[PDB]
Amino acid sequence: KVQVLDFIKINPAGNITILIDNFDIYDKNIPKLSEEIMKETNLYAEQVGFIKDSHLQMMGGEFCGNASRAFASLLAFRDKDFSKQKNYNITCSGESKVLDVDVRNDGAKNKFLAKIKMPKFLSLEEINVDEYKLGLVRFSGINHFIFNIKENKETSFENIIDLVKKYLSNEEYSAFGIMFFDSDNLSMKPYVYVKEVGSGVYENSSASGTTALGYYLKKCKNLDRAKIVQPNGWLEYIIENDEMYIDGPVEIIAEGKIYIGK
Amino acid sequence: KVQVLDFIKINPAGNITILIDNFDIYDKNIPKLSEEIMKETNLYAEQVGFIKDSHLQMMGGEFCGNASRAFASLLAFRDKDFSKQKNYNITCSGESKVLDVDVRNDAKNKFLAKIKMPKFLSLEEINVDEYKLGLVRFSGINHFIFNIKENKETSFENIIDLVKKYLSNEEYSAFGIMFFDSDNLSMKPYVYVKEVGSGVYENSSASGTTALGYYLKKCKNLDRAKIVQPNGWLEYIIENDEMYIDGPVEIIAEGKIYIG
Repeated sequence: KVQVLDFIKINPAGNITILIDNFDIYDKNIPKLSEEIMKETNLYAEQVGFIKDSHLQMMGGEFCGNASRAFASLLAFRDKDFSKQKNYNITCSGESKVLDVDVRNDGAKNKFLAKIKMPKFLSLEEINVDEYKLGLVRFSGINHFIFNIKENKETSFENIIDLVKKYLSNEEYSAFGIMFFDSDNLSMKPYVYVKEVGSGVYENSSASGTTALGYYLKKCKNLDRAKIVQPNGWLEYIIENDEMYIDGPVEIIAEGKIYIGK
Repeated sequence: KVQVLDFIKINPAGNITILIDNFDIYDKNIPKLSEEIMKETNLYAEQVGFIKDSHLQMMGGEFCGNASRAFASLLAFRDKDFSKQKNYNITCSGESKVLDVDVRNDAKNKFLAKIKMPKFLSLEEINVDEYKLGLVRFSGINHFIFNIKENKETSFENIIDLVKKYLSNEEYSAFGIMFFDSDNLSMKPYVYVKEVGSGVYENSSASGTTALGYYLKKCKNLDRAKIVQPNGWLEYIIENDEMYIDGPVEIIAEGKIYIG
């Protein structure tokens, strides 16, 4: 049997997102479904969501700032009343608060700029393990470590990953991120690890990571706003009225039907 | 039936230690016995350790720099070859490495004992809520550092409830909070054990004094300082990438104790 699903492919700052539509968000087939979708042998993406009215049910039931930005940019794309700017109220899995996204046109009708209010950090640390100084911005769900390659000495990105892993060996964590940060170019190579899957992936973008880097830059350099270049995209962290926002580009790539093997 | 044990009550920097001599260090009743000895209705102590030939076995198999300092000062007290200084190589539970203690005279029952202390795993500076806390993490304990003067007005209990919140997601056996006064270079060591669900403001803490020493080496580049504690004082000394604790030890009493 062949399953046909409405899809929208989107590039939110490089974190490619497939947004399935007109589907049951509670379907237990969501995880395996999104798994086959994301393959390079299929509609290749880095995140998969499931739209319904104004709610975004991610594949993992978690909150994603980029997939939420992609979603809000779809409403504008599909809203006949949208002109050049509009605020779109949306809800997202893993976030009880209603998210008000400021969606602006970025030139074309498929290009957008989406500013979303990102969760607040629980704590901000500066750990000194081994011979390296590392940042840490603990969140509800993700621990985001920072690594100023410049301030630190020579090392493989792998070494800093095994060092952070050994650091959390006594800490019940489900996933951590490490932001290998270059201060000369304000660039950042986000990395993420998960225990359940037991692997690591270098991502093209990271809304939450950019938030972490922003928190660590406001404490260490008093930068309230800046654009963070990332592998295949860029984001901008914004601290206004003691609150964190992420702004960045969003491009509607494709629209149509996908054929999955049940 | 009543147990008769030989005891030496000592005052290591205020961390009252009863050392029980001529006893099976492998006895499984040691826990209960120590519990009963430490009561204020009995001999009274903050730590209890049992002694074989140059070996010191804590009640909980832990390492205690102060109790080990007391043990070394006892050997000097009972050694007629001891003068203004002698080095005694002792061992302590929870620490395989042999420990060279520099025991000196301070009276015949007053001493000064310098012992090498465990190395830290990582040093940090958390910024949770609106507080800046230091955190030195050792093997088995995590010593927080709360600079009262550099932080804002707060209750001690507040910082305790806060630190607990920080470790909610972390698996730990116990944590100490070194409430630090930068002006007088004094601190009020506190210690919580989730394994026993209770907190105690100690008269002194050796491990805590190393934590603050590590924290003061990174922040102010201080190698050695005297840290006054509620009822005692210890001196941390960092030399050649090693941590030491010096301080006063007084032999209080010798004799026999009776336990049922």
